[PDB]
Amino acid sequence: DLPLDPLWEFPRDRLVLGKPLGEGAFGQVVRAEAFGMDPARPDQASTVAVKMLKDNASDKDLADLVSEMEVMKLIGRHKNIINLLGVCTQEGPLYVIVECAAKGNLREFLRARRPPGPDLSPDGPRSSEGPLSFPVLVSCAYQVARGMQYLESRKCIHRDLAARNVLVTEDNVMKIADFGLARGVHHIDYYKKTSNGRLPVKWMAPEALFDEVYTHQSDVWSFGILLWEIFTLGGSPYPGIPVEELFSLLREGHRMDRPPHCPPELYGLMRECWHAAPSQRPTFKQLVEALDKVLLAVS
Ligand SMILES: */C=C(/F)C(=O)Nc1cccc(C)c1Nc1ncc(OCc2c(Cl)c(OC)cc(OC)c2Cl)cn1
Repeated sequence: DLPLDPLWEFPRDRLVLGKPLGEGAFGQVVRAEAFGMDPARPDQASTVAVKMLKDNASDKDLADLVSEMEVMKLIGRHKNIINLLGVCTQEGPLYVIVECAAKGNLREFLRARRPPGPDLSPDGPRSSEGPLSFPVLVSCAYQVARGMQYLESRKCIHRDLAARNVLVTEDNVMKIADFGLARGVHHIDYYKKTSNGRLPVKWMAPEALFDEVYTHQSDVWSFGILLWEIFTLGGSPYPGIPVEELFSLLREGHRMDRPPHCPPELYGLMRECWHAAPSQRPTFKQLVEALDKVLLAVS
């Protein structure tokens, strides 16, 4: 019953569905092979991610997916976001086809690449050199800021910006994920813990958590938390603090400590991002420039 949009429509028979990547309120995601995503090379294979509805989805579920699809159409393409590739709306189930990042999300990317602990026996000339270096960590932060700046310019507020919502390509390019999700901000279970132990309330700006107010400056707060995640190499924010305690600590103006092996320049940016007044936090344009200066000084 959905209208045809020839600009984005992709023949569903050119998809070969593969391994499920995840399922939830937002639909289910399946890895797939696509043939001829580039119309110039009709028989060329590529690996993509496909969002679709679940089993006994309701009419609301379909509306939510159609909405996310249209939002992704509207926002357009950028290097540092997960981009819309095509859609399947005709003669069959609704598919939304997007880019698939090979290396997973940034949190797991970092946690899997923490430096060798002294418990490992030295072997060869690089025994203490881990996969992650400071300039690459800074580059990760810079790329996310660039993506958010783009999303900002298209009037998009993410509302959950976190390392888990940043994906990493085969070339270590950062791509912001799920930026067009309806997130039900008027019915958030602040005590909710995910299957992997995440407490999403720990990324919310105070004005969002306490006043249900979101601006781009709310995302800047979240970016500050994400900065902290990066330079703890995928650590969980507010260590050992449960949600009830988080509430009172935030009301008292509590902020996270400077992490180990983190230069003052970057903790400085974190603390700026967590300034109480939204207007006293940097803009994403300012964050891009600030991080670019560090990047150029160390590259
Ligand atoms: C396809 C390979 F790269 C792959 O299997 N990648 C992979 C493997 C494990 C874990 C992750 C996170 C992962 N990457 C990955 N990349 C993209 C992706 O797409 C999800 C998705 C969808 Cl379906 C939509 O549809 C609207 C929007 C969106 O955003 C925007 C994202 Cl991120 C899932 N996983």
